[PDB]
Amino acid sequence: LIYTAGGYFRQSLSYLEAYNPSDGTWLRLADLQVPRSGLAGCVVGGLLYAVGGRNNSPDGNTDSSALDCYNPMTNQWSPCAPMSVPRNRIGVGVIDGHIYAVGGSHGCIHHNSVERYEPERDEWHLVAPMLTRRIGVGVAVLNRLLYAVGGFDGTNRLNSAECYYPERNEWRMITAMNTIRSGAGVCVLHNCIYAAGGYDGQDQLNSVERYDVATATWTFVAPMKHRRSALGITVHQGRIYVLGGYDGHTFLDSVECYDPDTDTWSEVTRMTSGRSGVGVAVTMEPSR
Repeated sequence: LIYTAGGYFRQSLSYLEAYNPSDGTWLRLADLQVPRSGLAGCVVGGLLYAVGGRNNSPDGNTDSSALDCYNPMTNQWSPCAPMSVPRNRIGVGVIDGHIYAVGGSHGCIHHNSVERYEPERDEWHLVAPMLTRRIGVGVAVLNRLLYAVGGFDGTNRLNSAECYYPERNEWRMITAMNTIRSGAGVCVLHNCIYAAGGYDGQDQLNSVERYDVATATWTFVAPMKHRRSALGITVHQGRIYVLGGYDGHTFLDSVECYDPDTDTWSEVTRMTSGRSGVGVAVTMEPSR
């Protein structure tokens, strides 16, 4: 199933819901312990992690350093050790069973720092910081290298991208995207990095471009039906899914699906309520 955690609909949401692309159903699961938007989701060892974010609430607002883990076999959340700093609008990626937390904001601080979680020790450790401060950064892993794509440095939105080598502990700039994007959905499909949608400081975007490492080139592909920033994104059975987001007017419930064999997007479902800033990942369905 496609799990979506948290999000924003005028307050940090707690929803954890899972979409069955076969059934069409949305399954409503255990709430996050704390409402959070701007978080990321990922899966390690079959467990779903919710990382960072911010609790926007009618009584206060606080960025989050939390890491929490959801087990589909118990339908229970458990806390993990937190990150060194709160990271709203974070990006994450998984290499070798470790979670890399990238960028994000804490109040006025626009992070370039990066840190790594080891589930088997429940420990975070800082690694080399990015060349660039990036809030709303998109993150993907391809051939065990970590890519940070786009974002917002506090002043400018970014089309730059850079690549982290885990065993050299160093970041190297790569070719920039065609389009400036913060809050894009970035994922890896087949053998390439996709960056979908986002915000360039003027418009929400529906364009989608993909990076080929062999040619070190970004190429524009089939754009989405709906412009959207702060969308969620994941890959399920060889297809990209994009969830919700904000189009400048509305918090969308639209979910679109990219078929790479035909280069086409189609709308496949609606979330139960519109929201932006979700964490999304794919794992084995929960135990009836």
